[PDB]
Amino acid sequence: KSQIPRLSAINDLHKIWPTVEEHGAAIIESFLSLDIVRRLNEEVDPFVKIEPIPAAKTKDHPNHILSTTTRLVNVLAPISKAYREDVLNSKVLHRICSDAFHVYGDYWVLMGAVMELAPSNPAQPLHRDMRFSHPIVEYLKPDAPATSINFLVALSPFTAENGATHVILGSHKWQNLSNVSMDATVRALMNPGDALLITDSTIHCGGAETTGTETRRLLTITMGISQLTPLESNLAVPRPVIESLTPLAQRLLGWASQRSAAPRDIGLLTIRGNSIEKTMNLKAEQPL
Amino acid sequence: KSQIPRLSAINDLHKIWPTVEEHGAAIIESFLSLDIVRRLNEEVDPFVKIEPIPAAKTKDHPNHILSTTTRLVNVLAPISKAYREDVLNSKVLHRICSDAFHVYGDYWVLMGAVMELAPSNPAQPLHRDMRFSHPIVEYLKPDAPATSINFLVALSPFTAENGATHVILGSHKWQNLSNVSMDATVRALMNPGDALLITDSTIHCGGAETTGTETRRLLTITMGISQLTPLESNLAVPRPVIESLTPLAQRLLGWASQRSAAPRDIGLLTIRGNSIEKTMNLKAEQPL
Ligand SMILES: CN1C(=O)c2ccccc2NC(=O)[C@@H]1Cc1ccccc1
Ligand SMILES: CN1C(=O)c2ccccc2NC(=O)[C@@H]1Cc1ccccc1
Ligand SMILES: O=C(O)CCC(=O)C(=O)O
Ligand SMILES: O=C(O)CCC(=O)C(=O)O
Ligand code: NI
Ligand code: NI
Repeated sequence: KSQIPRLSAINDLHKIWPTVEEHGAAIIESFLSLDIVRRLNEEVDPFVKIEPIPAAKTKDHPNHILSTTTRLVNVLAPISKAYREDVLNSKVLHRICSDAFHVYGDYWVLMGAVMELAPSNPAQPLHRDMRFSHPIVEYLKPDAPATSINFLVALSPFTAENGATHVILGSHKWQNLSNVSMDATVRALMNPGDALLITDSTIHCGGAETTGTETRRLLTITMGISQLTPLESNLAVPRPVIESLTPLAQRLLGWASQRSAAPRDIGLLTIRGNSIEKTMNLKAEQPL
Repeated sequence: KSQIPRLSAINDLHKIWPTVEEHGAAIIESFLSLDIVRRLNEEVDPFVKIEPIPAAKTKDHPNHILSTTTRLVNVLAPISKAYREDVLNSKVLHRICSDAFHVYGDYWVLMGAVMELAPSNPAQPLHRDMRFSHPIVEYLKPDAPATSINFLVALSPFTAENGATHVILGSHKWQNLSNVSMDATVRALMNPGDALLITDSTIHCGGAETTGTETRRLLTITMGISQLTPLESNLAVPRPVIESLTPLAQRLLGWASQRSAAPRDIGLLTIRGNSIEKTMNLKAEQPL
């Protein structure tokens, strides 16, 4: 069976989205630099350590899906300078997203999360994303362009033995799922900073951690059209932090109005014909 | 041709959504009381008067669709006590919305707007709503349940001569639009407080104002699944105003997290497994 196509973030940029469109997955080598990965890891470290189980009794929105050996931390903008500056303004991310979502219009972050899998974490069942938050997606026609995509960025090594992600190539075009099996999968073997890019229709799963010693970490960035509601809110992020961001990063976090691709677009999150940012006196790129 | 079915808000409540599901439209008689209509009108009056043309050069999100004789005012919560208290907590509205959207989960306000049409306002072209903001909707399968609905509430009389809304009954099920004509329409003749309820697939239009003297006004409430982004933002509404509202009204305006209907729903607009309202210390029902 054919492996996941691998591409350069530096040279093959225009080829990334067409590759995913065809195969349902691609590995973007050095999507983030080792320096960005280092700072990201340092900044999120304590928040991963304090995170309780996904379905903790203290939560009003528990995640009953994820294993007890998974820790997921979202709303990263207030935690991580590297995320809010470097990741949210990534030239590579934005080229891919504009390639993917031009039919629909503006896109934003549905969820940016660090996931850490403890040693001996079991394999997830094969799945498509978005089914526990956006039931609407299952009612889209088969030829509808993908309305979200997921960048799974390695923040530590992804190996066969430590639970590297499985994907089924071509499964983004599957209508009948009688042939879903781990037999049909290939692995996303990745170094820190590499990214596995999949669509919301790509069948995939986290792999089994089999060493009992290694802790695998990733940054999952689900980017989606601004017509779909994010999984996470940035409504409680302090205004000083938001005002430190670029206008583009503000838009990605829902601190700006949005536009569809319709010729005479009337807009999303508008206030009597004016934008959020105009109405609220919203500054940008103001150092903290 | 058969007229738009008319129903009581008081007696026929359970029949309203099934009627719209079958015919694509229904008139809800006395949806709002004359007292609510009176207060609504009084409170929005000055904001309608100051509203510039839909595509005013001062706007960064101009509406190039609506006629120059249309005035539309959205984000009504800060303007109108009657809207934020009586309309947003309407028992009738909430029964209909929960009937309509149970397959998907929580619903919220995509836009609540007062529209005032000046004398001699021309008929709008026949259309479906949502095509200038949510291109995603056109890619839904034909049998997908409606993802938004629109309550067109008369705030003044709707007559044949003053431009009462036209609808084509059954047009919510049309795939081929070769037979779209004003010949196929019937009128929503309504007294103040009556509501025309349509789906996002119902073909309809504003009528021609032919008297040259009458000013027609309506309250349009587009309710949609919480998975779709609103046309309007309440992000700039003062916290005292938001904290005066019921928890249900807060949710409708995007000042709460949301849930899908998936068995083990993971939620929308969540903050690390917790809701907006829990995270932000959000009070409710605090008098202004
Ligand atoms: C449930 N679930 C998440 O929580 C998740 C986590 C990170 C990024 C995306 C994301 N979206 C999802 O739909 C997944 C789906 C899933 C996960 C494990 C096992 C079965 C299904
Ligand atoms: C453009 N447009 C609005 O502005 C509008 C106004 C009030 C409530 C819903 C709404 N949504 C829409 O999609 C309509 C569509 C339309 C209007 C006039 C002529 C052709 C098409
Ligand atoms: O652990 C992984 O590599 C995949 C995680 C995933 O697909 C998910 O949680 O949705
Ligand atoms: O004017 C009316 O009654 C209908 C208005 C309408 O359909 C619209 O603006 O979308
Ligand atoms: Ni997944
Ligand atoms: Ni309309």
